[PDB]
Amino acid sequence: VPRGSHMWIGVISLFPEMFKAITEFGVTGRAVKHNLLKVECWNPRDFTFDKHKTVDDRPYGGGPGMLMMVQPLRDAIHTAKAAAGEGAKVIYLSPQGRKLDQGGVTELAQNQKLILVCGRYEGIDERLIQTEIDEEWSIGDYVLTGGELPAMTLIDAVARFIPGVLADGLLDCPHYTRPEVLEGLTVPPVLMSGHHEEIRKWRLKQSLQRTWLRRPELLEGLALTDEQRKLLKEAQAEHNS
Amino acid sequence: VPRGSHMWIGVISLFPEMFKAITEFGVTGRAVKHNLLKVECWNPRDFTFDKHKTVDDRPYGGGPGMLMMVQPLRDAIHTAKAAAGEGAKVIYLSPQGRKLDQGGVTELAQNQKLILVCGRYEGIDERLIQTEIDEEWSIGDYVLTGGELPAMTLIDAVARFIPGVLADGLLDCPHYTRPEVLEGLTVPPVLMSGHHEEIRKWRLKQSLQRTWLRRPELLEGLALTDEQRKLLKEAQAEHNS
Ligand SMILES: Nc1ncnc2c1ncn2[C@@H]1O[C@H](CO)[C@@H](O)[C@H]1O
Ligand SMILES: Nc1ncnc2c1ncn2[C@@H]1O[C@H](CO)[C@@H](O)[C@H]1O
Repeated sequence: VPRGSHMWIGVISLFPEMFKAITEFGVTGRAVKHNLLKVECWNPRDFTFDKHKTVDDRPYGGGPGMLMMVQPLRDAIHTAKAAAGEGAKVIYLSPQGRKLDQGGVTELAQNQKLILVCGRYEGIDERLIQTEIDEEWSIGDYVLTGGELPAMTLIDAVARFIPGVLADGLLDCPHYTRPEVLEGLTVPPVLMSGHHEEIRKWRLKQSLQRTWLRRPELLEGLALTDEQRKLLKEAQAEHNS
Repeated sequence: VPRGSHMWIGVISLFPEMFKAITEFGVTGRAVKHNLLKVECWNPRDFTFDKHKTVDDRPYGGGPGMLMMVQPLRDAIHTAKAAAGEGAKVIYLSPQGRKLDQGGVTELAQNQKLILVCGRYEGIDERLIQTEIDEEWSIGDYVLTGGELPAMTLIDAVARFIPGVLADGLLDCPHYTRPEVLEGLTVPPVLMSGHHEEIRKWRLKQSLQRTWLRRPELLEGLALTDEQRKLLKEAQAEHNS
């Protein structure tokens, strides 16, 4: 199985078993079994030395909640970097990071090795971010209970760009399958015509219309081709009239 | 255990076992064990009648990829709705949906029952979205291999708003814990002062500064209090000088 552009992802997490969600199911799972993608985990808890294996600590300045204990976390990260070798970008998932989007995903997919730091509690010591982290990334403007889901969201997204694992700046067009009529709703005839060029145009027009109606801001960031400007103008006219 | 505002989430997915990621670990896992949150899954595969339990189908109009087979998917959804009863908002996760953000999460947390439809392959028939789905939500402007992660991201986010499970429009302030000095980096003295009012102000100022430097757009959507306008002006002056 062509492993040309395989990708290696190191993960620091208090709950390594969560990653089975992507390593044991669907396309990512097959990607892993086929060695196109490799996810390796290290758990801070294994780096503790106290009897109760404490992985959290109190924050200076008081306040609700806890933080990840520095020592065990720091040791796990160092161990991960040693295993990844040179040329491994370390990422910390958090809401204060760069907001992930398609463009950001493709950039991340350029890396052959990545180490993802998943925090729990209120996060991690600001100083570790300065001394151990290369970049902070957020999957969205919302707060989660841990960095695992965000980490898995990032892995899943980049995995699609790995050759062998498997829009145009616009939203997807509507998709249809059997049956021809579903609760009175029929499949658009053009899709049944077999006319590939018309089908291409119809789908592109739908994407433009749909993007225009639901996410107009996305259109400003685009430099439309003459064909796209025409199809868009058409959809808007049909929508107005 | 006060189950006052418990929440019920129905899930339609070809990979129910993925949800263990949130039902068996951390705060969401404890929330589930304590009955504050209940996640119930239905798998389309169980609703197939052919020998090979086929859950995908070809899209009309040709094109790469497949779609979820309508019949098994439709049947699972109907079964889920019957179990949820009246007053259950059905959500389909997809990039064409409303982009999730803190505000959207709080709105979703108002619901006592939710049914999340997770697609695989290229998604689901456009017509099912019109006849079975109430709202489409996206966790971000990036494409994933399935709706499970997005579904779990949504559940995790709303779960935090359920009383008993556990920012200000601004990014979080930096957090610190032991030790006082880490690789030459010392904890900001104010945090060690014990002066709660100064600590409050210092954190608020950091959030304003941090939000201003990393995500200035987030500030335009805010109507700052006099205190916040003062602290922000201060941070910008200190940053300039
Ligand atoms: N939207 C998000 N994107 C990335 N990481 C997040 C997000 N929300 C919370 N986290 C991380 O989960 C942990 C607990 O909040 C912290 O490490 C925090 O940075
Ligand atoms: N960013 C996203 N948010 C929500 N659902 C998504 C996202 N990306 C892909 N999906 C869903 O995963 C499945 C395969 O793309 C489809 O149901 C699709 O809508």
